[PDB]
Amino acid sequence: KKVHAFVRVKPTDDFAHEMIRYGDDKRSIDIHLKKDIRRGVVNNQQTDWSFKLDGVLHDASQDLVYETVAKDVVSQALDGYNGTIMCYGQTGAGKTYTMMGATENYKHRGILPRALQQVFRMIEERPTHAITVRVSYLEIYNESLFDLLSTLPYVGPSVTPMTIVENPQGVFIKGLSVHLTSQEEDAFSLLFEGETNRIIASHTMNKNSSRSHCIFTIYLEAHKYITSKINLVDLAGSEYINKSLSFLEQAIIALGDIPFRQCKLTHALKDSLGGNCNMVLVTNIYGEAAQLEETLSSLRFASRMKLV
Amino acid sequence: KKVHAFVRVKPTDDFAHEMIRYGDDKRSIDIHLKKDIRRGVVNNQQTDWSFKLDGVLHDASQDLVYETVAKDVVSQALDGYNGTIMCYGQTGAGKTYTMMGATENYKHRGILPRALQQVFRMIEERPTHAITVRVSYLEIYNESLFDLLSTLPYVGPSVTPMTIVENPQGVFIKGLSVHLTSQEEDAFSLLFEGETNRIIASHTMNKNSSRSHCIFTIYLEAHKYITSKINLVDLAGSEYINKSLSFLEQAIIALGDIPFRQCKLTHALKDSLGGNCNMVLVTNIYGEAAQLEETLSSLRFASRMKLV
Amino acid sequence: KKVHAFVRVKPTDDFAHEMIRYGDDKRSIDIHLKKDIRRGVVNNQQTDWSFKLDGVLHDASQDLVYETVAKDVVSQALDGYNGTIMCYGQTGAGKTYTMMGATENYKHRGILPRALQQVFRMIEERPTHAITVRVSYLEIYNESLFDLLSTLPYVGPSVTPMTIVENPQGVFIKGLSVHLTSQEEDAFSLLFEGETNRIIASHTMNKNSSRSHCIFTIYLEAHKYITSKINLVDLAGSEYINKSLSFLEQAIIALGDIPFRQCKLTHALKDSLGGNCNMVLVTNIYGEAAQLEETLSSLRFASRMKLV
Ligand SMILES: Nc1ncnc2c1ncn2[C@@H]1O[C@H](COP(=O)(O)OP(=O)(O)O)[C@@H](O)[C@H]1O
Ligand SMILES: Nc1ncnc2c1ncn2[C@@H]1O[C@H](COP(=O)(O)OP(=O)(O)O)[C@@H](O)[C@H]1O
Ligand SMILES: Nc1ncnc2c1ncn2[C@@H]1O[C@H](COP(=O)(O)OP(=O)(O)O)[C@@H](O)[C@H]1O
Ligand SMILES: [Cl-]
Ligand SMILES: [Cl-]
Ligand SMILES: [Cl-]
Ligand SMILES: [Mg+2]
Ligand SMILES: [Mg+2]
Ligand SMILES: [Mg+2]
Repeated sequence: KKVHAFVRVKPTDDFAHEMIRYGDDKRSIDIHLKKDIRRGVVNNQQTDWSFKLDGVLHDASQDLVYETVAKDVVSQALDGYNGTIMCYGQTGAGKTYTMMGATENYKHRGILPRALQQVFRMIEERPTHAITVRVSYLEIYNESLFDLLSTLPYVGPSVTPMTIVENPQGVFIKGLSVHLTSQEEDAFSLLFEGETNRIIASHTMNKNSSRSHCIFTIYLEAHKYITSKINLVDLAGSEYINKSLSFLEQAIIALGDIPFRQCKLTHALKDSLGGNCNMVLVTNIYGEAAQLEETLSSLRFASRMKLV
Repeated sequence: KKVHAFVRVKPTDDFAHEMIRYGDDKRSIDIHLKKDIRRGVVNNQQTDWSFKLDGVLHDASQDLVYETVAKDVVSQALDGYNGTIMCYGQTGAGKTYTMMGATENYKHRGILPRALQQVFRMIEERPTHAITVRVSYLEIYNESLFDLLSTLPYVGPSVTPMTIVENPQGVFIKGLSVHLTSQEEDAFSLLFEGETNRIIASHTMNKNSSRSHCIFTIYLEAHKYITSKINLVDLAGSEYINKSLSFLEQAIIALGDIPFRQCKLTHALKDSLGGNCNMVLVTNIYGEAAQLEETLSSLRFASRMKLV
Repeated sequence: KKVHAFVRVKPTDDFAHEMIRYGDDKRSIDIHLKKDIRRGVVNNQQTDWSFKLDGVLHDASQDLVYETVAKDVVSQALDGYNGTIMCYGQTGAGKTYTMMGATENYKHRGILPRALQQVFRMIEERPTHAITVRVSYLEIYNESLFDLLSTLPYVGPSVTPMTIVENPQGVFIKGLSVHLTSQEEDAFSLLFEGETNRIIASHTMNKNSSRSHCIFTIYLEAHKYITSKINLVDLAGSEYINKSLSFLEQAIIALGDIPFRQCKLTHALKDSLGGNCNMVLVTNIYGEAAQLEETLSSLRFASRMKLV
């Protein structure tokens, strides 16, 4: 099966025990909101919701998230199948921790570095194959495209103009620099550089990072001549404040039941949505009562993926 | 003299002894087709043709081809004279073997690697000159331009748009990457990379390589301030199936007796045709009877160069 | 104070003692032309002029010029303030010697190499700051833009098209290559490369270098997140032969009392003129009588800066 939707709950000392309930199947989650105090509201409002997804992860290690959501998609990529892993959820819920993780201790590193590590590990198990790895790192902010690995990465589209294009092989970004990474250390160094660059560019350009989408792309070529891309995506916060998410959610509604070019995000991800791609959605949610309404919104989104 | 036309015959256990005859002068070749069996045809059809070119090479070593067709043109380049060496002929006749040669034993390497070797050797004989070498590698396929040394060389013009341009110094390719090669090993590595890339791109883009033109360019700068280019060209098979050859043949007809921009090939080679260039044509022909008609077509083309 | 104007007199065995007089204040210079021999002219013509600038340097060492005109502006740059140092004056007066200096002995090196040296020295005094240095090198000639560090730097705008652009951060040059310099040796090597390239490009493109403007840009990023540029400018000779200077002089007249886009120079330097920049003008003048008229023209220009 090509599309998966998971939920990762953020750990908390103050878990909403009464309001958040995990199914025995480890795939279900039920939300029980507190009844409204207003007499007109309390007897007209739905307070209970049930959701069945591909997996629900709470108090899950980084190692376990990777094994569960990511490992297979990265495996299929060396065989020529495009894979996208996307983190979605409100600001603070755990998207960047899930995708990047701790930048200063191995055990707590996230999906993206483990993906790079797995690619190069896998290349060792295929000694008769000439496997070549390339990377790019793109930020989308307010309908503008930024190259996190460009030669002057703290200045905008005026200097480094980029345009999403399409060909028989998929969707690429004209102007977005593509870097050959011979070994995992080359790929790790570039991930570090682009992350440093992202931070500098947010300060330099007065961007709110909660509103940006970041897409790290691994381009694979192995020769049987095969090519693929793995897209590792940290989305803008879903609390819609960030318009482009609405086109992404609209797209996913359409696929379940599309103007891809209407939005940079949906255009960049066209090949990840319509058909020829292993899509994994990781839905980051708070475990606390005060965020339950945004949590339900995220879970309703997560729940659209089974119909795609 | 600025224009030379040679013929190289491909070696064969089944040579067409009755039908292919080499002149004593080592410059002539005569073709004697078999008479048609049809009564209306046999007494109205020309079966004998004679051709005089600058040299006819049969059962010739790689070392001898280089010394004969290429060596002088590469010499003149360090002195500031542009040089083009072009292989022409039907698919299977020996264009790629003549231009690239054996990629896995020194003795049988072709023109292109020997040219790179000669350039850097010559730089050693000129110790008071600061000589700088740069390279590019371009494939032309079906009126599209591809950079064999680009950062993502298995995707097309959509990502890496290129445009042939002209200035007081000649014709160049905007968007085509140009690589400084400090030593012969840097140039050899890039030739290897672009060749690997060509193969991957043919599989990835479903190109038939018999239909593509490939142009390796050596840009020389030596300081008396001098610049030159050496263009080493492996043309599309001449069996016209490949349209662009017809504009090249038309061009050469015109020069002997021009809309350069009508065709990418003729535009890219504008400076190699009209005037200020040492042009060497190497015409690759089969030695076998079954290919004699295409052989004659190639020799008629080869024979247009003496009038240029 | 943001704008400074200095004068550097070129040393001479034949100094114009009667006609050139230095004020005690080391900031003033007076010019006394020789009376015209024509009866109608001599009693209607001004022969005496006085000028007060920020400093007048005669028989000044390279070390002293740097300390006086440049040192502070380079200091302010690490703190986030943009700085431009510009050499102006007639061909032969000392612009290139002041800005580049002797390329073959340390003591006599000019402003530009000392600036690069000071930047990297200063980075050592700031061990808790991550400071990143980038460079570009641009020649402006006859309204065309050239990249002195491009991949084929002896061919023009046809291959390497560049466009001056503007954003909330200032004015940059789309298409102009930007090079990360990790250490002073990387920056020194690129300065050497671009200078070699400039010379080759002047011969190759038949440029008169007295008519070109050259702008070496140091891009600084330090993290408090700060960015700046230092622009080190060697202008075209002011003997106007070179049109673009007239728009620069017009601009400076306007600021003292603007169509920046009318001229590549003024557009490239927009951020150096209107407001947010530490501008230092170094006015190179001959010490000899035969050049006194061009000297006065330069000093009248130098004198416009105090009103900016
Ligand atoms: N599973 C988790 N375990 C421990 N800490 C987490 C986890 N998920 C998120 N956090 C922490 O919560 C904070 C917010 O997480 P982050 O990934 O930055 O949210 P988002 O990217 O969705 O805005 C971070 O300081 C991070 O350390
Ligand atoms: N002079 C030669 N000596 C030995 N083998 C040759 C020679 N010319 C061509 N060949 C062989 O013939 C085949 C076709 O040659 P190739 O150069 O690929 O043709 P083209 O490029 O014109 O299609 C190759 O396998 C090559 O090894
Ligand atoms: N202060 C100085 N001390 C010694 N020589 C100088 C000085 N200024 C200029 N020169 C010399 O004068 C010549 C012209 O100077 P240059 O800097 O090339 O002029 P410009 O760049 O203004 O045309 C050079 O040969 C240079 O060595
Ligand atoms: Cl963990
Ligand atoms: Cl041989
Ligand atoms: Cl000095
Ligand atoms: Mg985040
Ligand atoms: Mg071939
Ligand atoms: Mg000069």
